[PDB]
Amino acid sequence: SELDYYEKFEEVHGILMYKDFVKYWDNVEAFQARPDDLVIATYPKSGTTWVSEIVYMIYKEGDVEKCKEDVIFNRIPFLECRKENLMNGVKQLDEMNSPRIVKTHLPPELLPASFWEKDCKIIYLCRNAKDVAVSFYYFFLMVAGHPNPGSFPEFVEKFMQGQVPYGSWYKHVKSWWEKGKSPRVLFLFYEDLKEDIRKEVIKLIHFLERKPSEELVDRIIHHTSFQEMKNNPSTNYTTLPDEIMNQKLSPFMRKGITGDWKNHFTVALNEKFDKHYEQQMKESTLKFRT
Amino acid sequence: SELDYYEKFEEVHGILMYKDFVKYWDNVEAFQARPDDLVIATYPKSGTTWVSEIVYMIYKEGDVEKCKEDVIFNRIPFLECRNGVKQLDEMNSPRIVKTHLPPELLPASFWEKDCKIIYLCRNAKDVAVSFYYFFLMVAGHPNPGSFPEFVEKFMQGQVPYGSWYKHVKSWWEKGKSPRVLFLFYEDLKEDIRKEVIKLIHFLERKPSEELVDRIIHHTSFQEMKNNPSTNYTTLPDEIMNQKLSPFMRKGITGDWKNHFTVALNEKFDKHYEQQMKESTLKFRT
Ligand SMILES: Nc1ncnc2c1ncn2[C@@H]1O[C@H](COP(=O)(O)O)[C@@H](OP(=O)(O)O)[C@H]1O
Ligand SMILES: Nc1ncnc2c1ncn2[C@@H]1O[C@H](COP(=O)(O)O)[C@@H](OP(=O)(O)O)[C@H]1O
Ligand SMILES: Oc1c(Cl)cc(-c2cc(Cl)c(O)c(Cl)c2)cc1Cl
Ligand SMILES: Oc1c(Cl)cc(-c2cc(Cl)c(O)c(Cl)c2)cc1Cl
Repeated sequence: SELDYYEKFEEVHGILMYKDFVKYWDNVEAFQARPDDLVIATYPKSGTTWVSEIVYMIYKEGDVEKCKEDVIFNRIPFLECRKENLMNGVKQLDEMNSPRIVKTHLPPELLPASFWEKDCKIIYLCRNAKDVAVSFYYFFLMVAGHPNPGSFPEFVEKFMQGQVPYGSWYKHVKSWWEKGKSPRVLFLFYEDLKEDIRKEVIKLIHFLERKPSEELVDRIIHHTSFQEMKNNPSTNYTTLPDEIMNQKLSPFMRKGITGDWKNHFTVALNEKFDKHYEQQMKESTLKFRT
Repeated sequence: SELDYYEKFEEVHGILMYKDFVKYWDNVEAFQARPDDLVIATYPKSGTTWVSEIVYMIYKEGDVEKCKEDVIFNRIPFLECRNGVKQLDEMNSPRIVKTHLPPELLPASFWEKDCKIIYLCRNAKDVAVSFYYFFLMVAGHPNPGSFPEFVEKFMQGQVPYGSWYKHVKSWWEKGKSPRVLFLFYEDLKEDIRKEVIKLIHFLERKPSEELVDRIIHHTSFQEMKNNPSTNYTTLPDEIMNQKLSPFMRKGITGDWKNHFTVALNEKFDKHYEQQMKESTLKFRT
């Protein structure tokens, strides 16, 4: 197992990362942003795809047709993603006409300097740690490039130690929470989108300086609902071959709820996790709902 | 598959039972008890072996050498198992009888002769875990399915010997009588000395520090786990594949926390309340 992780991951700037990405990190380091670039940042499996489609719809005034012109991972390039010449986020962005929407899972400390220098707006989305752990576990099982996660308890231990891609979820959300105090960095919660999607959609429309009409909001709401996105080949990653994403084992649009952790954490693992969580987050005003 | 699951079982008087036992059930119901017979009754996986060895040691005044003259399932016949009835019929008194039968199904002869009975119960969650591994390792059992699936079966009493809830509630009522000693696995775990002394007095034996000392040492989990007379290792893998899961598995209280998800635990507790809130019987998980 530890050997598996050693083969699959490597650190960059002290953060564990997919080895393929690290090989060409210089391209990420020197990435050139544009003033109107919009960054969507998240710790893995926090609802990136969901908010990305909401944002894309807002950019297209809710035109569903314009949102299916290409798959989501081509419409919204994954900044640091690189797999030799098979996948290249920086290349996709470089050739992309503005306004560009950039997806990234990088903690603030690793975001390319250009983005800060150009004062680009950023939307950060987070989700409670327990549900993120469950979602990430299945991701490890379905997606190529990951070591065997082993049992759920084993995987959760590594999660608690930040020994997974992008490092510590705890440090990730806390660092972005600080950046979120800024007006140009909108800090959102997955659970808030679940509880009152209308409120969050209207919040996003205003953040992006667009006009919130009843018709636009309505289109966004049903189009970005879990069931619709799960069936939408543009947003469900099903165009990817099984060797890349084996959705037969687990679909990308898995369950889309808050609280699935209760179906995976044993009572003992939950007790241990909560204790560790409290130590990690006690000194923070950031509060999540499970 | 439900079909494959129940193919291994057959109901007898309302409770699911190992098909082989049922074939000879008339012999069980017609069993002839003796006045000095001692019955050790338990729902499966509640510590039967543990309390059986404690009782045997008391009968043998703590003579460890005597407790190893034969394997436990021969020293203390499993009444309804088949050949328990034969072993008992051919055994000299005083006889110690092991059984997992609810009080309503205990052979009439035992009640008619007013035999002493020791009943041992354990919290439902830990019993479910212990029983789950028993299914995986013991022949005669179908695939228990996933743990959540097995727990569902357990809650519905769709396992050998039926409803744990009805089993413990009925025996609790019988336990009100001074003739039926009602014990808890958790009590043996928390203060074995207290329970051993209680057992010695119940069995009208003279307690001594030596006797108590010997029993406590001899009946510890580690000792019994390594003792071939009590760990069921003499049975071939075909009968009991302990490579999959040993009979003497963990011997603790609370292992349920390592198996029940938060969701399953919540569902189980809700169901538990509906089944037990009217009983004065109180546990500890
Ligand atoms: N429209 C939507 N509504 C709710 N959850 C959604 C969603 N689109 C994606 N998700 C969930 O977001 C997670 C994927 O996150 P990301 O896009 O950051 O990789 C998955 O969580 P689950 O695995 O818990 O179902 C997925 O089901
Ligand atoms: N001396 C001892 N101390 C504690 N637990 C014991 C024990 N001997 C057996 N057990 C436990 O009693 C259970 C078997 O019960 P029975 O004899 O009725 O079939 C097993 O529980 P676990 O599976 O939880 O470990 C087993 O480990
Ligand atoms: O959000 C994502 C994260 Cl964190 C990682 C990958 C991802 C997918 C494949 Cl197939 C890989 O080989 C690697 Cl190294 C990363 C994809 C997405 Cl969409
Ligand atoms: O306590 C026990 C219970 Cl409930 C069942 C068996 C048991 C063991 C085997 Cl190998 C079988 O084929 C059957 Cl049908 C029951 C053994 C013990 Cl010791």
